[PDB]
Amino acid sequence: NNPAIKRIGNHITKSPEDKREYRGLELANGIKVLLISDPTTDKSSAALDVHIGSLSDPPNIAGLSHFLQHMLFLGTKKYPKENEYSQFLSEHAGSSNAFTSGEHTNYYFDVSHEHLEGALDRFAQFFLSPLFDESAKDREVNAVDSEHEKNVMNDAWRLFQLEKATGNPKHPFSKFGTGNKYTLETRPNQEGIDVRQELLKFHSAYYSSNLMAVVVLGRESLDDLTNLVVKLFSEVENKNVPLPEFPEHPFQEEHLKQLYKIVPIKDIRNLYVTFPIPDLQKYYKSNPGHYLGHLIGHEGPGSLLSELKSKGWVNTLVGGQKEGARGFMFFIINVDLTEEGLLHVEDIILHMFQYIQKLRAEGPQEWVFQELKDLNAVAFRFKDKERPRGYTSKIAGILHYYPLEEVLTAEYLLEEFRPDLIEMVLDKLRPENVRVAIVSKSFEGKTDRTEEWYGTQYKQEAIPDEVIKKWQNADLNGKFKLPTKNEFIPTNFEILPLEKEATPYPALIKDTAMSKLWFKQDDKFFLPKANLNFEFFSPFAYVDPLHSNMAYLYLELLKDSLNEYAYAAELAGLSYDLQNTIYGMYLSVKGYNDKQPILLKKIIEKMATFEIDEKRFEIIKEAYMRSLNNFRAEQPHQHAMYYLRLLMTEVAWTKDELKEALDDVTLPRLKAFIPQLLSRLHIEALLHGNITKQAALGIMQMVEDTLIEHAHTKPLLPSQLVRYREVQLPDRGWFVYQQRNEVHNNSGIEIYYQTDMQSTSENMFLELFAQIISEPAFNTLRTKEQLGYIVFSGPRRANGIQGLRFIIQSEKPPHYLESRVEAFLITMEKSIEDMTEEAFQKHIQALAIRRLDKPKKLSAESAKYWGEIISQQYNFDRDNTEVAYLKTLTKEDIIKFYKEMLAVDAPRRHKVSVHVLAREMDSNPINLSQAPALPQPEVIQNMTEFKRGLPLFPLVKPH
Amino acid sequence: NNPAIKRIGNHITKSPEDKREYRGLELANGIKVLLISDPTTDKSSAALDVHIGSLSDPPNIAGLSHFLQHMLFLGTKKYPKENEYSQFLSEHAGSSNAFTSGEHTNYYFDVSHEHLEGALDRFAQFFLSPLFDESAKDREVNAVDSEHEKNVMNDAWRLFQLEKATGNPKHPFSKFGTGNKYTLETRPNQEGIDVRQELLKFHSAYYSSNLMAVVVLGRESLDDLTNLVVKLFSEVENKNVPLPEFPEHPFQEEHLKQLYKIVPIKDIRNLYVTFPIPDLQKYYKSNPGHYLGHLIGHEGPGSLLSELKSKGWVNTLVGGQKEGARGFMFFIINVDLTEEGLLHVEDIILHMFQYIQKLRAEGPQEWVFQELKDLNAVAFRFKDKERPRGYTSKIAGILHYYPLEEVLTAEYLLEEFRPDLIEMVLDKLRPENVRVAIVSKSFEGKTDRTEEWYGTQYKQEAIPDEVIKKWQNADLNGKFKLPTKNEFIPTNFEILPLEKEATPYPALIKDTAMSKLWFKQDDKFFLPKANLNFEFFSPFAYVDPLHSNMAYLYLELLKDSLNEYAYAAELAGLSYDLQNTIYGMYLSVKGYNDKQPILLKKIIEKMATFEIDEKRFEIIKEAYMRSLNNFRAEQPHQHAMYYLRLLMTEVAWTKDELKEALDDVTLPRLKAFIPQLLSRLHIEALLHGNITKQAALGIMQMVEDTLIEHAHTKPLLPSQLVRYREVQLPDRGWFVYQQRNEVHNNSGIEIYYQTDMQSTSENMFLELFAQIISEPAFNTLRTKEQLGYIVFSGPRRANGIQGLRFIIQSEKPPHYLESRVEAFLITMEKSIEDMTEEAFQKHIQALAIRRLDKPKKLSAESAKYWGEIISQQYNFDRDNTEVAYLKTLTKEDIIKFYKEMLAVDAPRRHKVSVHVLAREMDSNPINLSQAPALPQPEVIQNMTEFKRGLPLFPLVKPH
Ligand SMILES: Cc1cccc(-c2ccc([C@@H]3[C@@H](CO)N4CCCCN(S(=O)(=O)c5nccn5C)C[C@@H]34)cc2)c1C
Ligand SMILES: Cc1cccc(-c2ccc([C@@H]3[C@@H](CO)N4CCCCN(S(=O)(=O)c5nccn5C)C[C@@H]34)cc2)c1C
Repeated sequence: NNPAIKRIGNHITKSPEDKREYRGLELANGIKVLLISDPTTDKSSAALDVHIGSLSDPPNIAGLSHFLQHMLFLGTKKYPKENEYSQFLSEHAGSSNAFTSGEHTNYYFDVSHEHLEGALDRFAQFFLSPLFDESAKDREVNAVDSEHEKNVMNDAWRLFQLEKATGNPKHPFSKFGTGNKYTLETRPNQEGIDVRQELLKFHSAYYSSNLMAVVVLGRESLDDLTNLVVKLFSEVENKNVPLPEFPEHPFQEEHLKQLYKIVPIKDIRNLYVTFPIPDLQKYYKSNPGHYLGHLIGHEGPGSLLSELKSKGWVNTLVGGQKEGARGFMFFIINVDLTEEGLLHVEDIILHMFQYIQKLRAEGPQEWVFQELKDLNAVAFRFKDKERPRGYTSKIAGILHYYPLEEVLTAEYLLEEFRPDLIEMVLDKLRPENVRVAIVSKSFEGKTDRTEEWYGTQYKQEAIPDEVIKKWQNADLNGKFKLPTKNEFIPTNFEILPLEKEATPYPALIKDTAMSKLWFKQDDKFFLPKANLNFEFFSPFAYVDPLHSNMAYLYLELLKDSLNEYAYAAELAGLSYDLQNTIYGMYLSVKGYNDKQPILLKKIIEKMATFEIDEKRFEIIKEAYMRSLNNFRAEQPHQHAMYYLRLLMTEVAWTKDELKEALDDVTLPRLKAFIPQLLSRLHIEALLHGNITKQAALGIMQMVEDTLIEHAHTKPLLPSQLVRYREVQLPDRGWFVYQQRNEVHNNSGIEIYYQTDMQSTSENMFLELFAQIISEPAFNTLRTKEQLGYIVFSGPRRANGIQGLRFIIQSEKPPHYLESRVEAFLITMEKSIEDMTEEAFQKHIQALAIRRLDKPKKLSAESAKYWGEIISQQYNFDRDNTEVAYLKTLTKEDIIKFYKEMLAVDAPRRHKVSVHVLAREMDSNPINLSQAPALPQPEVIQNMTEFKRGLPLFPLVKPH
Repeated sequence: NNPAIKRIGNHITKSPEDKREYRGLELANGIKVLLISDPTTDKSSAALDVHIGSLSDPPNIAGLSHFLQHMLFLGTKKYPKENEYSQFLSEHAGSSNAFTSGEHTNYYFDVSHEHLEGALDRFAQFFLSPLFDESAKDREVNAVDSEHEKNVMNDAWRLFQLEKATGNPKHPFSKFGTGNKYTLETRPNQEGIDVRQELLKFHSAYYSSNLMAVVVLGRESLDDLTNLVVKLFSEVENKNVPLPEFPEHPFQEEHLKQLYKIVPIKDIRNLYVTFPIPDLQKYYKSNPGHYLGHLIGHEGPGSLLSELKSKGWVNTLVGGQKEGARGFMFFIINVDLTEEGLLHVEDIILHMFQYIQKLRAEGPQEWVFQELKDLNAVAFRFKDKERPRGYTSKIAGILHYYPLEEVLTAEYLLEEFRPDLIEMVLDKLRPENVRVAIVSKSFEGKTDRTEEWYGTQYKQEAIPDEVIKKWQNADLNGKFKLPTKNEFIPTNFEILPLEKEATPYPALIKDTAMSKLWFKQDDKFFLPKANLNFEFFSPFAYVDPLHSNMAYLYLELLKDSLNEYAYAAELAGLSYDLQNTIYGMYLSVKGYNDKQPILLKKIIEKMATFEIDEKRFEIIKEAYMRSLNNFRAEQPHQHAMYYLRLLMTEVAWTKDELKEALDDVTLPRLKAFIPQLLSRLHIEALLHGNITKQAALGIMQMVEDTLIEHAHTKPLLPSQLVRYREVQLPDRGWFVYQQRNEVHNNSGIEIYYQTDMQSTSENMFLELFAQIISEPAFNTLRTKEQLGYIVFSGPRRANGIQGLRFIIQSEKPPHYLESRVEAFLITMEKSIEDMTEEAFQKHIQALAIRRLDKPKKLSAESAKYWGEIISQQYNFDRDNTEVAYLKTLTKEDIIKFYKEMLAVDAPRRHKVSVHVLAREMDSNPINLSQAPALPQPEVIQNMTEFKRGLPLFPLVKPH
């Protein structure tokens, strides 16, 4: 009855708690489409996936597909303005991005629900008539080269591409994917290639409709959505491109029984064991790869990790199948290495095969599969409502692998118990099929090979046959028992009835000298889940560097102890987060409310009654010091962000200060620290979810009663609950802090324009101005000036203060970017004066939409409340209140704000800049916009003297 | 603060290339004010708009609002001299006028920038205490009666007023607006009404301050202007008149599905299709009327016109929204009709609804709106600087509809794309809502109705139900495709830097036997625009009537061929004008310089490689013959000018001479004409704008190279470049040429006093004398003696000669008008001898101001240079040279000039008169001034014998 629709899918099985409406289609051109109607969503979204990726790149232009991704945004035949896509979405509360794997290219966006069509039309044109403007091609390649440069000194990227290079060099697996300036301009222009043809030749050849999948999520009806999708996409051309598949495995015989010794950039000690396996993707109903990954990577009692941990060799273990293109997969076992573990790699790998041998002798266990089936079934029934942008993007990728009807469930539910497949995969996990990778700084200078793309230093050795035989004849270790029935599986999913005296916002149901309990029973989602957030205040968690380290070590030791017990809970959708802060400790417990109080008690009991294993202490204390040193290898812009945090906070310890005081942390002092830390506390907590007021009060008092009994905890005085303040910069001032990054050869910079204390007025002034420049700053500093890959502009909130911040990571010196971002600021002044009165109210409505986006899941709503709480501001109706004021603003109110607080010659300009110089960058001192003349900056020489000479801002009045 | 200012507008968004400064005000009495400060302007200006017009006229005094317009100029209480307003502006390089629509009355003036205050004071008095002197009222009604009489025999006015009468007769839309002697004197004096009371009753009632808008433009600062404006206008009285609005549409049910067959005065064939629609004025941000008007009235490939054109039915199509008062609008589609098109009106209108149905099935196209929004955005950024008199009047009108800040942009920029509104208007365009009007002489005698005001003959028919159903069931025509992306949108707006060897005046950078290229790089405006003027000389373009006709047909056919191609360019701010002259062809290309060489090449290529469509040839050749016959229905004063042009030019072909020889133009002869016309040419060209010297040489060489390749063009001999001379009249001579106008019952006359060849001395003598008599000639012959509505006096320049000319259109016989202008000339003889030495030097400053007015936009500056070029005079510094001499003139030097060249008994009087008698005027032979005695005139019997018996003036020496 319609010629543009090949077929229509039947009922799409969804979670019975899912209110949304779904319809499956296959267009005439073979485009698999899923339509999602959610009349509640404040933002609509859509995404398209092409079953092509890096592996189909031409041999001579590595990275073309990932480059073509960048180039689809920069102009279409119908919408040729270079940034009409970015500009349209920014003005309509939208965002967008895209990624490129080996077999997929995935484009997605979201936007205000009233402009889905306007966005979709502009978005759809990507696959019909893209410009590939020569002017934009020569510019955007720098964004790709900067993107790669960031990754060049990253240990995870260097290993990623190392595995590719280490296998069969003829296999597309070895292809370089990211692409850089060499492979995309220098060498092609060196081989005479016109890249714009190779972009059009590729786009026209592979971007066929038969290899595309589309997901559209909007308020519109399912029928309205169907006509919209058919209207815009039925004109995509079908080329009947055969789906590429790679049956030959990238790792052949000569690539097996090999050992690699790799020099890392950070200070880490890791061991990777890999086995090639066939494409298990088609067995999704039985999922044998995850059955084995569950048992191998198990962290519970009697597990493989437990013994490697007990022997003081490893600390973490990760196992399971690793994805590869159609026709080949891998099986990885990842362990970090202690100092001793590095010397016993032979035994570690043996212990691995001893556990595998155990799994072979016991055979497939139906009860395990039944457990995994039941757990997934629950997780899917009570699946949290996904964000539209992430939801549409994920489904668009999996429409290629599963029938229309199962698309929602295919990745969750299990059906077939296939013990034959388990034994089949378990037989490929053998020493004659193994590949071993060791990463340790100890191989410095002992390497003889280099990886051409990232520079990785490594050495390749064949695994001695003598060692293989030891692994093959793997005796059974009596320390490896199969896991037992998970006792944390939830059984009570009953949604408690909504109390009469219930509230819409969290209520303060307890305000004692020791506790302060915020409570709200969930009235929006009705899932058997709850979030339990606790802030423990103790002035002894950050009083000096020595105590900060012990605060960290105290918890890292505590969590290490509970891992065996708690791992079962984690599997049962019941997790806990525990870590130190600058004000004390933070404990979060989210998941199914059934077994929740049982886990929380075991945590608080273990807190107050903790006994330290000396062997574990010395191992974590070491790993912690490497984690501090390894900060020198972070991105230059993260250095800038780190340093600025140090400069503007009243009290704050540098990594160097902590690292020095860490040697003085003897176990005696740590054993004495804990009881000192727990002796006086104040507890501010948020209990939010499927639980009643009375149960919530019981939770809080249980944490109190446990601490009082076993730690003899007393309350704090209200005068002790002092929050740290932010430094008050002087009017017309400009400070510059200069440091270097010894690792990365990129430069970084953060620029902080300090406004004033947070307030309903000063908040919206900033948030609106940052909305108007959000997009143009990206188009000017990256798309045009191509300063780098990382260009961020937005508000900075901290310690009750705020301001505008720019963050750039580039190849240029920072003092250049200073002028360029300063020159851009004057570009905005005009752009505002010329901005129409209507285009202005557009931005206001854009900010108001993003500010009033309703939280989709319980976890997200809790954050809003938890943010108002830790901030001591307690403004739970901030969104309605602040949006109301925002709409009353005029274009003139913004101009006076810029002229008064921000402009280069403003009277109240508060500017502080952080310059992070590239590794080899010498000590710093046309068709572009004019940069203003800048005053002489005051150069911070010492951070402590800097703060002593400046006032401190007050603290925000609460409520 | 200030109490006389209700509020002050913030930054008024302006074009970012606009140097002027703007401030918005709302006075206490509700007068919306815009202040324009332009310290560059040579002329200051101001204008006031009243939101009242013809529609608010009393039912018994049709035209009162348009009558009150004429009456405010004739005296004020503070300035009671009847012409103190007209006189003041004339003595200070000023001008003024005003018009009256259905909802507005708009007064405006300009004046020397040093006298804005003096003029504004006199101007403001219009709305405070006007005289309405009874003596002037009885006189000015003739000025209104003559204005209507002019329009009585005009086809556009007769249709205008016909539609009004054809709708609801109770609706103010049906009101007579222009007013004549009947509605303002004869009928009122018969019903006892005192018109002078109704003028004050109306003025006092409707001329309220709350319905006024004021714009003042001057060199003064925005504050000084603000003080001036408030001083003079804050004393206007606020009556709180409610703004009239007309929600009832003039066309109700009984007025729809009607057809009208109308007899025109000219021989024309037109078809008007109208649909009543609601007042779309409020949806101005999205403007759905222009989206549909854009697509319907589109002339590109696949458009409605192309198929109606291809079927040989129409030649032009016009579409869009037609303005009506608040609460109702119209939608018109205007197509001319070929001979065959006249017989296929049913099918033509069907083809109309077939196209509309196409627009409904494809629905609104957002990419189209984005093209219009981006195109308008460009045009506004690079907006040419407007003349003060026109700018203030246009802005004064739109201050009533938009906020103070948006006034400048409201009518240019678009923002919201509202497909819901587009579907709303597209639904009002349906056959059951249509009104059809056919205009053709073929309905002569077959009409049964007459329009009471203009006498229009028409017949009213109901559209048969059978025809309506056919139109409704409009199949989709495969010949109607949506327009495609406009490829002429400019992308390179780069302002080229000013070359070192640049000049202030056009330089002659090429002087060959074939070309002579004048060049100037724009050094004043710096917009991405350029003007390309070309004069092609061929002696075969005017050798005889047959060749003159083929010159016209050649270009009119060529433009017809290019229209489909060039229409896109027109939209992209890139237009071209092409037409024949008495020396050859003239091709002009103005607009954005980016895509300019692409269009110029396609024109010159099409010139030399032109192939004639036989069907189009016969259609234009017919339409061209009607255009010649239809000249008999032009204004009598236009006949007088036409005849005088024939008498005084060496060679000149009459309409009758061409029209008879037009039958002999067979297509073969035209095909042979073109290559002969192109075989030998001389090209004199002016390239001026945003372009370099070498780019200019590149432009010319392409025009040359293209002509040589495809037309084998050879140069002309210098002796072939013969210009036409003007007849040398004998001293003390007087000739009279008498003809009739068969259409209009008014008489016309031009009087030419020939002085001598143009020269810096003889030029300024005339230009000054015409300045002194400029105003008094209007005040004496119209304001006092009320000879008619059209009374013009000024210099006449032609073929290197000059002289003084009077032009009057009256009801009186011409030979009477002859004496009156002679009687006025003696009035001036006295007025000069008695004129003060101060009043004399005032006129000198008046002429000097107007001569030295700097051009505001590029198009205007090119004209000044282009005039010097075609005139073979090449005096680019004429204004400074002539004004310098002008100041050295004395009152005595003028008197001797009059006694010698102009006076009735001067020794060198050279007088020639043209008498055009009204249709029914018999063959022509108090308190007023004494008319002098005139000699016996020599009566021109044949124009050729006239020229044969007289010498010919030389030609002006250049440089
Ligand atoms: C020379 C050689 C021999 C044998 C194996 C390897 C090898 C293979 C893959 C990796 C990937 C690389 C990014 O692709 N890394 C990031 C750090 C650890 C996280 N994970 S993961 O834990 O392995 C992993 N992801 C999915 C499942 N699981 C278990 C990815 C690992 C690293 C090293 C090499 C390089
Ligand atoms: C009895 C009857 C029924 C239906 C319609 C009409 C009717 C109404 C108005 C007109 C006017 C007439 C003089 O006012 N013309 C000028 C030539 C064609 C141009 N246009 S225009 O398209 O609106 C138009 N020019 C410029 C922009 N735009 C939108 C007006 C048309 C002509 C005919 C009548 C008289």
